[PDB]
Amino acid sequence: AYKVTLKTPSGDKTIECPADTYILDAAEEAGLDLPYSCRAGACSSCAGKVAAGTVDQSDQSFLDDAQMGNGFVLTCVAYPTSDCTIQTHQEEAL
Ligand code: FES
Repeated sequence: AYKVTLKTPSGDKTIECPADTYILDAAEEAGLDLPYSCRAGACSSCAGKVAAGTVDQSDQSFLDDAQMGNGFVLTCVAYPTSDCTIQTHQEEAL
């Protein structure tokens, strides 16, 4: 699996996520407690910010082009495509 380093307000936690699993789902399977609501890619509750590595969030609808270009990600609909580092709890930085 890809190693996903979640940089959270309570420290960095690196977890495993296969290519076919959403970031948010892997984090909750690993025991993290990340923000979410709709789980459909249509809000900002689950927003993270990619510091390194790549994700595929092609089904997302809520972020604009500039936000995605700055690394923002909806973790509920994002698959990893490499080992990656994602700051969590980023909704208020949008
Ligand atoms: S929880 Fe709404 S987009 Fe992820």
